[PDB]
Amino acid sequence: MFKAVLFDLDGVITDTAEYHFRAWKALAEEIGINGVDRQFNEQLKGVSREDSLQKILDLADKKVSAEEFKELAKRKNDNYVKMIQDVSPADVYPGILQLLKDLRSNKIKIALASASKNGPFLLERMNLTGYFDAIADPAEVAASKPAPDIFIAAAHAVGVAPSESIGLENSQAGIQAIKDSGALPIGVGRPEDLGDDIVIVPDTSHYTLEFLKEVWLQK
Ligand SMILES: O=P(O)(O)O[C@@H]1O[C@H](CO)[C@@H](O)[C@H](O)[C@H]1O
Ligand code: NA
Repeated sequence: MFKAVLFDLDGVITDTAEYHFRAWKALAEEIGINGVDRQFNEQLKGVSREDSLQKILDLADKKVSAEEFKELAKRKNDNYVKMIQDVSPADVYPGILQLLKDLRSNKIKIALASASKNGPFLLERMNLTGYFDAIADPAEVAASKPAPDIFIAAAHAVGVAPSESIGLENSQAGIQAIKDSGALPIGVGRPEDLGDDIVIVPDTSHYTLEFLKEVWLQK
């Protein structure tokens, strides 16, 4: 049986990927870059703040100073942080609270493997901190998603091998990170976005302990 579940946050625990998209699109349009639509935004899911900004600046082969890069990342983060102040337990996605309670009852470890520095604040907003055995700090890894380091760190933080873990993701970069860690990925979203080669569910209500156990058995 698996011994840990390694959760991404945005698009898995709650709909904060929507707010990252809206904030990055507003920033891009302020500097004259119009290509951040929903399709392009699939490349901005899962990756660090700095890698997200650089992908946007690439779109128009745009060159800003080092000082302006720092200011733009800060502007977008300050906006996003204002948008999430009213997030509450009512915003936890269907099935997720029940899954956390069932994993804990069965002595299965729970860890966060998010590249977002806003992860701890959001788990507090949703009254979920007490369910998590560890939060992997994204600033402590040498290489961010799609590198596997953050999933390896999350498993190690709860005393379990990546090969004895499941990872839950809504991002292209994060599915690749799980694959290269040795853990088993289960995605949530559209196969048109995330691929036809791994197990994908259409919404989070499908993330039951009973479904996870069957996927493990059949891997
Ligand atoms: O700005 P933080 O909240 O630190 O990082 C965020 O991380 C998200 C999840 O990978 C990503 O989709 C965002 O573009 C990025 O700004
Ligand atoms: Na709270």
